[PDB]
Amino acid sequence: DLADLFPGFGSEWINTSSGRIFARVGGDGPPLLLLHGFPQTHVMWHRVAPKLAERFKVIVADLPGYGWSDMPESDEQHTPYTKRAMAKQLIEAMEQLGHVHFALAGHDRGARVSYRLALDSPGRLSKLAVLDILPTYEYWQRMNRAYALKIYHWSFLAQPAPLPENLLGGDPDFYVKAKLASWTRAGDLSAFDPRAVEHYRIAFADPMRRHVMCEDYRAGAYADFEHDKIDVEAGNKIPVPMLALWGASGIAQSAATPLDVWRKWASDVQGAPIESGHFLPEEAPDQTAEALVRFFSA
Amino acid sequence: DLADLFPGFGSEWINTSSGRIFARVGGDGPPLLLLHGFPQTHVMWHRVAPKLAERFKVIVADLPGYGWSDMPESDEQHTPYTKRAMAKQLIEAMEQLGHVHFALAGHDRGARVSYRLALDSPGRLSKLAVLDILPTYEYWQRMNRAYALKIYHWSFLAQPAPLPENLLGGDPDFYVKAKLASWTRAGDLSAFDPRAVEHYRIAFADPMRRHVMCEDYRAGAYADFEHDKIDVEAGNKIPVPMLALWGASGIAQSAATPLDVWRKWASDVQGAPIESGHFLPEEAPDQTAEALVRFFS
Repeated sequence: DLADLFPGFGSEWINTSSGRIFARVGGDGPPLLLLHGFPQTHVMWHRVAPKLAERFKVIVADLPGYGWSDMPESDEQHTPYTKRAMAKQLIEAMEQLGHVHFALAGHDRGARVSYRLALDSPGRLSKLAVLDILPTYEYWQRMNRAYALKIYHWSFLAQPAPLPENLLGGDPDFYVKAKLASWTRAGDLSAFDPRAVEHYRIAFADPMRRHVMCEDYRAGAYADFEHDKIDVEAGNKIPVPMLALWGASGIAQSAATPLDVWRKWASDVQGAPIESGHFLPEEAPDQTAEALVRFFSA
Repeated sequence: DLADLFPGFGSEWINTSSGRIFARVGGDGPPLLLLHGFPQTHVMWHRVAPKLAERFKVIVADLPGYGWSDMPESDEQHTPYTKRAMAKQLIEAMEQLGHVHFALAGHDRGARVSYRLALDSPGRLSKLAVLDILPTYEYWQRMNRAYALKIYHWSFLAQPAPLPENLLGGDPDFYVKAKLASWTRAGDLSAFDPRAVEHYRIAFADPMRRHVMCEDYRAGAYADFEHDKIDVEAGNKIPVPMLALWGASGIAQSAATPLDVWRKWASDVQGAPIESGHFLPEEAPDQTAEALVRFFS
């Protein structure tokens, strides 16, 4: 029993060469793809998507391997869960809808897909919004004691299988709720809709889903970093107009200033802090939706 | 149940203000305290302690909170499991045996206790051996992507309770065997005596023991780091003559060249790699035992 948090939205099973993407689709107008992160699903957008759907064709997709999207078989390089592969799959997904040029907002892992998409295929994007991330390269390059402790899961989940999978299995309900709570401003689950939490908890209860998330983070430690590094070293910048939103107490702000980081990565970036923890669309949906509406409309 | 891996060694429950320290005691001569690390107990010395007992009064102690030693309740600063507190508790324990000046060899966490003991109370140590470690400060200061992936457990086990505890509790045996195996040269359990593995597994099966280990690592990410940071930034060096041993495929060598690092921390340090993974006394007992005998003699 899982709640429908996007009333009026259709539900699309969208075929790609690497498996189906699940998406809620609502609204009309320019296509806007919304990509969730860890440890969530598309439903994390449930408070923001209705206001975006007032002006956009909003496609709220489960990342490859997440939520209800199919799980491509991974390989030794975790290729299907590299942000490059995920980006290609989502591009293919959008093409199945006739969307070859779209707006894109990603949060967390989906924001990593998003900026990698913008680096690999900038022509696909009219505008890009990333929510509470710095590029994966930057996390790994600023890796120090403080960051290692704060984003320990970047190294923990990247451990070779089945070490994180076995440990996650030790208490999956606790773990997913722990991540959700610990990354909010409040430090508990009160910022979330309980029915959304149920979606995340059921997704996290599936061992195969958890393995995918580890594959995502293994990619994030290896191929994703290597891909980002190539762009840093080649000076490749995102040419799409982009909005960087970060929580005042989110993952990205401490020990940086995300805008001055993203300016290294994008030619044309606007940014603003949102009074929120990591889960901007759920902890501060009105502020997040307003900034997204404003940035994507004109 | 558990095998006696120190035939002829006595068993001692040493009372301290912070709880009883369990120790096997054997041999005769100058007192030598041997300290294990994570996720082990005093029995990791069972292949080298006999050789050392031919020359020394060998005291093979479970760290405070580990093995059969008592588990002082921790606090928000993980105080009893900081290496400073553990060192003071083991000094107390040794004082109970009349050992106010002793040799000390530590491995892993026990080596962290050991060099902290040497910085805090060098007058207690005749000589010091640390096995396959760098100072806790050095691990954190060299915590880049490569090293954060290699010793992820430094950050994972330091997460606020009960996160590591809850994950470890689902299958404790998997984790302790995964850790023992992953840090060996071979990457399996072949280097360990199966009876020793059983000691480690049994210790790890106790949720309170696991909590203690997480407290140890939490201290390692915080108070221990802060204490080290004070010393390195004050230029405080271990004055006790010391031996740094590391495995060629152990943990210490990954962060940096161990002897170069230890010379920043110790005024009188010699060093030798041993062809071993992290678990020198068990993967390379003869080489370790010979290095320890040579140094302490």
